[PDB]
Amino acid sequence: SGPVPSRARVYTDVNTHRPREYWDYESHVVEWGNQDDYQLVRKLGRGKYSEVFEAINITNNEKVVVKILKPVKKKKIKREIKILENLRGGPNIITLADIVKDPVSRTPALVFEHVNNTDFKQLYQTLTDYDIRFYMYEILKALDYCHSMGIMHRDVKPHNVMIDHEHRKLRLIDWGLAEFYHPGQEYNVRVASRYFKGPELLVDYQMYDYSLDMWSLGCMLASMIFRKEPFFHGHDNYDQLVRIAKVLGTEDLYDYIDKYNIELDPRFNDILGRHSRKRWERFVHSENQHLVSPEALDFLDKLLRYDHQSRLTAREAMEHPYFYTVVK
Ligand SMILES: NCCCCn1cc(CCn2nc3c(Br)c(Br)c(Br)c(Br)c3n2)nn1
Repeated sequence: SGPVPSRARVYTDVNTHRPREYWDYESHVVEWGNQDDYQLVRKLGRGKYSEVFEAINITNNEKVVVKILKPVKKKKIKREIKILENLRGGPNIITLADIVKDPVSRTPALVFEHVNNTDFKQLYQTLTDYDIRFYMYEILKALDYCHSMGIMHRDVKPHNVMIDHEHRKLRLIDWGLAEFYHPGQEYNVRVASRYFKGPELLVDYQMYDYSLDMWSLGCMLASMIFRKEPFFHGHDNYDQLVRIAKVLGTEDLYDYIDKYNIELDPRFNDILGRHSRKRWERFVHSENQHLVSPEALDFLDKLLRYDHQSRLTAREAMEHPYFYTVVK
């Protein structure tokens, strides 16, 4: 037979009318800067692809963040670089300050604007209902920009969202898994963190689009307004889909895979079972009710849907009554 193809309902042909130089990152030419301008202060942490350091730009005494990449495909590095430069200056998008050669690692090092960030561990215990709506709207501005620029993040999660709660500044970071959207193109389903993987990734559907980020955003919103991080807490990719099925039901899951003619992994036969769709009021209790509103539930409901085409776009989401309270 063969799976039914899909198209993004918005920003479908953005890259089709861009010059090749815009999306052809394999032929991109990296403009190298001087590594001597930066002095490593302290090690912020290590990722699976890089090491992150706090540093100082000794040419202007400004504080910066250095991302020393570990040896990976050259094509992947130029992808992150080209994407960062294309999205440079956009709303709440992290600013790529410079690109330098690290003398030790012998790999590129990405220099970013510094953000006085508080970890989301202590932060999500201090956010009011207003704070949640505000930061959700700030993220949407970032997602809508990169989606309009024809770019697909594929790793939206609290860790990739820097927040300076003092000056109320937000920055969407880590565009190493980001990609250009081309209509009809199959992508790698092995993206994003497990808890934020969309159903399309879990059922191995490759022709996805910008709406993947909207599911991830929905997972974040659900964890924040219900005080349950993460909302969908599976121990693996297979159990992850089951956790989702226990809330959204299995009947809408089959409709989803029948529509796109997707065959489910046969190992789901002994673990999925049958589940009704639950109402969102179920997860509301006296400890989080102050963060919950009818508008919140309706907005969340329109984000968390099996069908990636029936999800709210970033632009649509910004029009939702949930953000009427937000000061603009
Ligand atoms: N392969 C994953 C890369 C990140 C690993 N990592 C970093 C940290 C410390 C927290 N942190 N990371 C920041 C990054 Br990346 C930027 Br850009 C900026 Br600006 C700030 Br502020 C960051 N803070 N733990 N694991």
